[PDB]
Amino acid sequence: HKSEVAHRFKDLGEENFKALVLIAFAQYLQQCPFEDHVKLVNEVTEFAKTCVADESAENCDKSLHTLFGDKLCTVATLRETYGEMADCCAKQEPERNECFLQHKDDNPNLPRLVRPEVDVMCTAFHDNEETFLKKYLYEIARRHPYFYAPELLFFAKRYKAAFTECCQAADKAACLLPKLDELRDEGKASSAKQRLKCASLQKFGERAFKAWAVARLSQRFPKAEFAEVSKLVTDLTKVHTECCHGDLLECADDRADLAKYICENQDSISSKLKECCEKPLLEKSHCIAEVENDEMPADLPSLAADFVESKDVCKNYAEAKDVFLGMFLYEYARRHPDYSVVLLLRLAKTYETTLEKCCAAADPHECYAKVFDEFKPLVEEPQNLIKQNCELFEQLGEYKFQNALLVRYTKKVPQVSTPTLVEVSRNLGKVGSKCCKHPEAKRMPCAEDYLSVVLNQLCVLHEKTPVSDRVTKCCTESLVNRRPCFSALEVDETYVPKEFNAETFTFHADICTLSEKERQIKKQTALVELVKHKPKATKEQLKAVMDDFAAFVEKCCKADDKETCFAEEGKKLVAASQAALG
Ligand SMILES: CCCCCCCCCCCCCC(=O)O
Repeated sequence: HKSEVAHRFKDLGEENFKALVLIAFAQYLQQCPFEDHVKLVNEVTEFAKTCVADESAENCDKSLHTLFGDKLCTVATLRETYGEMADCCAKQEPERNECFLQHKDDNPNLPRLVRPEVDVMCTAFHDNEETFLKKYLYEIARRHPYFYAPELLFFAKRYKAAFTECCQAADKAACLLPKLDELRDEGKASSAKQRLKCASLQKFGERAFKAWAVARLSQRFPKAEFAEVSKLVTDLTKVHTECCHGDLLECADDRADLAKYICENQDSISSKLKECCEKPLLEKSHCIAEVENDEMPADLPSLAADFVESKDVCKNYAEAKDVFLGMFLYEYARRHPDYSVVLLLRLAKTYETTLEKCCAAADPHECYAKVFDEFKPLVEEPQNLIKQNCELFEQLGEYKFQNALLVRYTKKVPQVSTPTLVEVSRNLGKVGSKCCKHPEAKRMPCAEDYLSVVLNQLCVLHEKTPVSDRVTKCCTESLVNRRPCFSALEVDETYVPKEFNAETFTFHADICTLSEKERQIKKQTALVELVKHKPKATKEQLKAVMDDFAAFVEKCCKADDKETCFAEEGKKLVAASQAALG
């Protein structure tokens, strides 16, 4: 148009426009007070309304990157507060904006946000709901500057819907609390994934990312033709690159665009994209991204026909090595919405490797007619791991299950910090509960979704505090082997047991008055320490000690002289145990 601002205003809306400006300035000027941003937002919104009235109004012709940078350079305490960043204001536009993205601190040292009391929250939500949510929106935003604004705005409304529904119920706490935990864990998962995708695109590069996107895209759109999938996979990769770079506008438009292309060419991609294409500008992308698979043609020929038999495979392969392989992926992927993307990539690689060691022999045709037989083992390893673990998750509850992992992993890498083995083994227990609830078909894709963030979160720690050469060998290894590596770790025999520290096994009557979360963490923490002390204890020996302890807790948090029962009955447990574990 004549005006970028007036244009954004009209199709975004006054409400969303204001929330986004706020979030935007918060991701850039992370040290200025809330009251300071609320003034800029008003300043900018009063301006946008000026252009909607007259596109010709002075400055309305400026580009959003220019108007934005211009306002940023209006902060007088910029040089003092941010210093080096104020230097950016001396460069003109192409450079300036590039300079800001640069001096943007990813994880700034601000205090951990504490969750106030449900009643104080609900009350703040009553007197002034907008400033209540705008303040926390501001707090979240400044702490996660690379978080996609529109997505942040999406969470905001789910938060308002919980305070609207829960602050009205008699049992507020029983209402509000489980949602805030859900929302919190969902936004944290959503954030790690984004930081995780940008990390891959960096380490391994385009090829690997494209391969990945092909299998995922063709899994969702099993009907779309390889031409469309190729198209999208290419446009997609262009998007992640720009969004990763952290430029909000260049990333928002790129997503809007591809969403439009996908909606216009809808009938050529998926049948389950209806609703998403009927939603507004600021939701189309997020909708489609979280969309469901389409029913596969099921009029599908087969794969051993075009990739194992048909001589002229090496012919079609040498002509264009990747498109052929991409054709394998697209073909194999769309026929298996139940395989994890990495499993699919694990197969395409196997195929690639075989094609390279057979198209260079006398009779190729009879060299690669055993490949599909080689897919068998690669497929069953993760399949068998699922049942096995989902079966055990039923035999015991979530809590009893996490204890099994605790004992299992502490034995693999005992060198790892106890508070780390506990958290890690806790999240895993959750991945098992969130996924084992699903039927066979949707299991593998689920586990991969979760395991991927957990396994990375766990690696980033070894990134700062290396402990084992092993855990470090899988963390560095390619993402397609970054999981089968951990499944392969064996009990450490080199490890030399720790020495008794009664304090680690001294439980004062505190536990009796602690929430489930605390009773467990306390018990689990000793469990790890127990295995670290006696790493050769059978699953039997160990079950015993855990038994004589389950009872103990009762006998002393259900009896009239708490504290004496912990000192007297305690010495009997340690004594007995010390000798049971011999
Ligand atoms: C040296 C041996 C001292 C004995 C230490 C006992 C530690 C066992 C903690 C296991 C907690 C199991 C959880 C539960 O029973 O609910």
